[PDB]
Amino acid sequence: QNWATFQQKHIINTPIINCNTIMDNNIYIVGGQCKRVNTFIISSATTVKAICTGVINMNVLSTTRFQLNTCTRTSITPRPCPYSSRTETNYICVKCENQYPVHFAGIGRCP
Repeated sequence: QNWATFQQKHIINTPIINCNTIMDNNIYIVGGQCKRVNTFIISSATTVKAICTGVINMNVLSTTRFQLNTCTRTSITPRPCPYSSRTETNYICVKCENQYPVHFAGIGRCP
């Protein structure tokens, strides 16, 4: 991956109720129709860069709360995929390469 394209990876800081117009790009689609969970994170990419600071390859997890903005593919009002936006505490597991979060490990619970 890269720091610029990853800038979108964790920092899709869009305070609007339109998760499609913000993710309108070939970098946000799977092999079917739309993604089941377009989880975005609302926070400065550098604060996330501090929690992933350790070595040139590791696994860390934001235990405090990096406030996430998740648009989950639910149902009703298909356009064609309906999304329910909900913001809350972000306890997630990030991965660090080159010391910057180059990959997302997934949810908070990590090994």
